[PDB]
Amino acid sequence: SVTCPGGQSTSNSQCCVWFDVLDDLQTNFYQGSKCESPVRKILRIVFHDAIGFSPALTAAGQFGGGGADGSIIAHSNIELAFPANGGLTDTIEALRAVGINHGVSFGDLIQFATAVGMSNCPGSPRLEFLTGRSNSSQPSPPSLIPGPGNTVTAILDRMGDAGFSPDEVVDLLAAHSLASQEGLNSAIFRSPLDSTPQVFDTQFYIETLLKGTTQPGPSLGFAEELSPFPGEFRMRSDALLARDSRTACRWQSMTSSNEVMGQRYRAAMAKMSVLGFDRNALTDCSDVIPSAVSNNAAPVIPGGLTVDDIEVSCPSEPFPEIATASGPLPSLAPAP
Ligand code: HEM
Ligand SMILES: *[C@@H]1O[C@H](CO)[C@@H](O[C@@H]2O[C@H](CO)[C@@H](O)[C@H](O)[C@H]2NC(C)=O)[C@H](O)[C@H]1NC(C)=O
Ligand SMILES: [C-]#N
Ligand SMILES: [Ca+2]
Ligand SMILES: [Ca+2]
Repeated sequence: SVTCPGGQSTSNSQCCVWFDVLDDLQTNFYQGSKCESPVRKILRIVFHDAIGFSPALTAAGQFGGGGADGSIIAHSNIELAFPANGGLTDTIEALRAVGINHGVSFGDLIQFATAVGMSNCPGSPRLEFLTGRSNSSQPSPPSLIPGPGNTVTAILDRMGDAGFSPDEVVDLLAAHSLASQEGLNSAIFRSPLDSTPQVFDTQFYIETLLKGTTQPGPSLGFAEELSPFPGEFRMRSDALLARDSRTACRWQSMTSSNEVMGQRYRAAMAKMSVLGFDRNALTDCSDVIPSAVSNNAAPVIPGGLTVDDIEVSCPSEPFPEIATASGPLPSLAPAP
């Protein structure tokens, strides 16, 4: 049966090359299978590559973007000049070299490096991995990536055009559970967006709902809001989507179960991975993706804050009963 050169069993012979790029990425790109900045930069890249897809531009007779086509690498010279693509150059060049060296398409490589990077982070689901996306791409049109200063209406229209419902936009944002910022407020470089930047969990949904109390840095950066405790950064779009009536009930439902969040995120990522492609024309190589270590911690409201400190915004559903922690308010270290 298809046994690959290294002796692993896979579904199709097209999956065998991916065991070599697995080894390369884990040893080199990810510095020994770690869940640090390279994983977080690849999650920004997979989103920025895939979202350059617009049915509305196509309808108006313009090129609407090829979706998850690897154009952010093949055409980095034009796409990294876009406002939302700062701080990605070094990661793009590292991925370029792996793609050229292994002979795999850039669009497939980005989806693969996302599933492999997430497997290094405790609590992650096993993402689907399909191979076969053409290596040819045209540059993404500008203005298709949502920005942190955009209103909720602007973000939902952009994401809706690409094909996501308001619920799926909230589901996709679970990736901010493994996040920090570097370019919005450089004075507090790598300030985390939740208290566990290395654990794929529910904390990001809980903590964005908390009352904004603290200014973490010397001044406020672009699209920065007050956060709940020292060291945590809060961006305006996340604060607004947590409280807006169109997204608030889904945001609240994401707070108490890591299992539900992981399933919803996996489904939304599988949809995003094939924007611009027919998934029935691709080959499934999901069995090449390893399991992540399980997260055994329960959701908690950190540092002595209680349910009275969260700004409940879903008028129909009572806030879930989440555990509290007896403690002084945390001060977060920079994400690694
Ligand atoms: C509603 C749209 C979203 C907006 C407006 C948004 C905006 C941003 C911004 C401004 C940053 C900080 C980047 C920096 O200064 O270094 C950030 C970080 C991040 N975002 Fe998003 N994001 C959104 C959705 C997503 C999605 C859907 C994903 C991917 C599945 C994603 C993954 C990440 C990750 C992992 C980071 C952390 C990067 C790092 O630590 O270096 N974001 N996002
Ligand atoms: C995918 O297409 C890109 C071109 O867009 C190819 O990238 C070039 O590859 C050659 C050698 O193979 C390098 O010297 C160039 O510097 C690369 N250019 C860019 C923009 O990266 C790539 O080889 C193609 N990959 C496959 C498997 O066909
Ligand atoms: C996130 N961009
Ligand atoms: Ca693209
Ligand atoms: Ca987290």
